[PDB]
Amino acid sequence: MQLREIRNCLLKCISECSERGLVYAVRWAAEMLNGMNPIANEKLLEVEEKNIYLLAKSYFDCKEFERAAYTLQNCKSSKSIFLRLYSKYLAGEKKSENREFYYISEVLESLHYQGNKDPYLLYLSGVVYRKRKQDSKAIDFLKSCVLKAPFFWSAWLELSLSIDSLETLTTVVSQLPSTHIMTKIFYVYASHELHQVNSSAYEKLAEAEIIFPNSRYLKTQRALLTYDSRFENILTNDPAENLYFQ
Amino acid sequence: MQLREIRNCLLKCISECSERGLVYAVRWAAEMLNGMNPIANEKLLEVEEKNIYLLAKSYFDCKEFERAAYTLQNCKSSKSIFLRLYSKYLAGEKKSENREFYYISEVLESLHYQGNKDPYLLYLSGVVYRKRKQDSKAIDFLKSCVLKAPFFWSAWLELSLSIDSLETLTTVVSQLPSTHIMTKIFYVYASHELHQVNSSAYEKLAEAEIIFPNSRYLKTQRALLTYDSRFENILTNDPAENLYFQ
Ligand SMILES: [Hg+2]
Ligand SMILES: [Hg+2]
Ligand SMILES: [Hg+2]
Ligand SMILES: [Hg+2]
Ligand SMILES: [Hg+2]
Ligand SMILES: [Hg+2]
Repeated sequence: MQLREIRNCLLKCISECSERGLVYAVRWAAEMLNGMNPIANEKLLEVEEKNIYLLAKSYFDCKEFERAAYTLQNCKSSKSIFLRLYSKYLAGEKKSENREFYYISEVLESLHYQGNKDPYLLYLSGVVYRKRKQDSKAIDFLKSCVLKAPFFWSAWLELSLSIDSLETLTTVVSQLPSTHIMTKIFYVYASHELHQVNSSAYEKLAEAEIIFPNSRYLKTQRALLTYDSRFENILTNDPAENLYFQ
Repeated sequence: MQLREIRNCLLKCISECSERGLVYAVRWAAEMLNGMNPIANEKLLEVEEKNIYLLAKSYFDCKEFERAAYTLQNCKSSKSIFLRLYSKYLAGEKKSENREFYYISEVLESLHYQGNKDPYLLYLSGVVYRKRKQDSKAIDFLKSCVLKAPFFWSAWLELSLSIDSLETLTTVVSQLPSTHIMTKIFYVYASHELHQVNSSAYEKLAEAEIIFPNSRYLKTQRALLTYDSRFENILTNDPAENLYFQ
């Protein structure tokens, strides 16, 4: 066998196993790949860190969050840094069930000061500030995240949870591209989550259904807005499920 | 926005979020993708099922194994069938903590009779027969799996657990490509797992270390073979960790 053939076979294993949920085979292959003799700023850094990132993500997928974080201790790409902090955050929360929280906040603030604008890090800064009850800051980070990654649902959801009134909701929406379908979807979600649904929400929802006529998510939104106007029954689901928290 | 642009943006979200472990954003994007108007035998079937597979895998990654299985109820590619059965198997085991076990065995046997030779299904048949204590059958399926997918670690591990003597171990190894590095690695693992380590195991291990000199896995194997001849100390780790069961 050629070295490059072995590498390629391990890499194809990783892909086929991760697609099928076989996280232990992925972890083993990633360990072996990393054990071989070694063979714009961000993209280069991601290529350089690719093997070590694969190993850290395999641990993360086995729920080894401490080990994933430690694996990434030397890495510098924004992708690596995100997984490292998100690992630390989940490992701190596993153990709560958060000693790591202040640490994560400081790393994120240094990153901001340095001028990092990676949308996944901006999302974690958002989550951190919301949890510190710093809502104005949370909103400003999450808006910056969804401007860059408008199809990233979890940022829009955290944005909605950072917003405490329809007035604040209309202020934020006034700063987002009003034509963009995700802005429309967010508006519907956040109006319902605030329980302040007017006519515009129904209009926006009808627009989103033209593009996604059979979405389980939008069907739920429609059922919720229908209850708002006042087999499965949406009222008998856990509301955490209907709100997409679970 | 073009329809194809929206689709492409959702697909790029899925990739970037799944790489970072953001399973909830992936599930939302997969639901939306599947809600759009719709737009050798196996490869074709995988292309056809690709969207629905993405949705089922997103549920599987959120630990929604029943829902993943139900999502795949109409699918026919071997990849889809594997995830469906593996979901059912994990959902049956979650609930044990297995009503699904007999059902999975029957689907796998029909598949075998039909002449399916997908190595991931052959692995699940292996796991099923081993658990029925049908070791000869387990071995025959797992050998067929690793002949097709020799870098798939979990099949080699299940093969080792199906083997109860060095004599059976030497019978099986006599049927595998003796030159192939994974055969060598398996031999080392299975000899230690049997506690029947002779000189050949040390030889095979030394050969594997030429290619993977810094593998965490092989370092552990070396420490274990060293204990066999009789910072971290391998004797104080959980043996389930050292044996790669966890
Ligand atoms: Hg290969
Ligand atoms: Hg593989
Ligand atoms: Hg690194
Ligand atoms: Hg996009
Ligand atoms: Hg995205
Ligand atoms: Hg299907």
